[PDB]
Amino acid sequence: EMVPFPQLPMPIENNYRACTIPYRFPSDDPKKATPNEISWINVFANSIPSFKKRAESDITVPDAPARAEKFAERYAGILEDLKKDPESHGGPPDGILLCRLREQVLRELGFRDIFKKVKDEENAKAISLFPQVVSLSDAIEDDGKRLENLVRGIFAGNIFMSFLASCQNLVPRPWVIDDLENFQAKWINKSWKKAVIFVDNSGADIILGILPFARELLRRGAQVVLAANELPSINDITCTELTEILSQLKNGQLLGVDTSKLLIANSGNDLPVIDLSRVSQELAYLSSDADLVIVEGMGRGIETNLYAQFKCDSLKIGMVKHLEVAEFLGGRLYDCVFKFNEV
Ligand SMILES: [Mg+2]
Ligand SMILES: [Mg+2]
Repeated sequence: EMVPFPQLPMPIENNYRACTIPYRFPSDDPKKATPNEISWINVFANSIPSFKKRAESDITVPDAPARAEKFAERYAGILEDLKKDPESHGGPPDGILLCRLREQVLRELGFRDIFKKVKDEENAKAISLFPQVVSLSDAIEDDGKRLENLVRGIFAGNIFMSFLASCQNLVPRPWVIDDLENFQAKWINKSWKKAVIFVDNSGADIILGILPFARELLRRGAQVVLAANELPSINDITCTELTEILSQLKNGQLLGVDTSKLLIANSGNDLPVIDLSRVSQELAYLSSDADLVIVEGMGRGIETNLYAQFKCDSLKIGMVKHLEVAEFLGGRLYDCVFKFNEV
């Protein structure tokens, strides 16, 4: 069904490990949850009120409020189970498991996209601003400063008073991981011809952060594949929705830029993080000749994949939105990670 992402060096066995932050070592007592496990279980438990509120007002679901209560109860219980017995529910837990358990409880109860209304609203608002935001980057004369502005836009989108205001209020550099000078140096040779980008959120993120950047790549002669979730997870953009957005924004051009080398791919993913050892054949086919792999957002690029080694150049770019993640990295809440590995 699924296959390894082609830019992972083979053998991936005993080399690729998706999850970045370990919670347990083999020598730890197997019958007692560890401190990191308790910490991270608590992160997920602390998400329950927001997910319950969103679920309960999902009017597309009959008797959403009762179902949302059952979600909050069932997921809270699974999490307390894991604190008492790390081997329960398919543990010991890692970030992928905790994410997946949350999605399963919701989906079993018949929820399919509790964020759909808000996603649609945020996409609509962003689409109205696309020409304005793109104009501002197009106005910048120097190609390297333009890149920097687009990179700041990716970070701002990944948190978003306005999107453009947020571009100007990022934490000051140096960033916690700051490889932008190196990346800019290579970008100005125009040496990349095949970019693959694992996208994250709907709304400003995909439309005002990612898409202008993608457009700049196209303009500089690169092919760009945008890889998105198959299934809804939180407010993350799915392949289906991104196809609709592109149709909406497009002489089939994006503000005078041809999109014949812009491809939208279903990654096969259904979480807010990603295990790159299991991606769709569609994506594997479209990524078999990639020479830049970009992984966006804290879930896909930081909590997973931050230290993943690729056969080609790779960039992990995202804003830090968990204190526990900031702690792990020795950075600030809202710190920016721009981690670039050449060769
Ligand atoms: Mg997201
Ligand atoms: Mg997460």
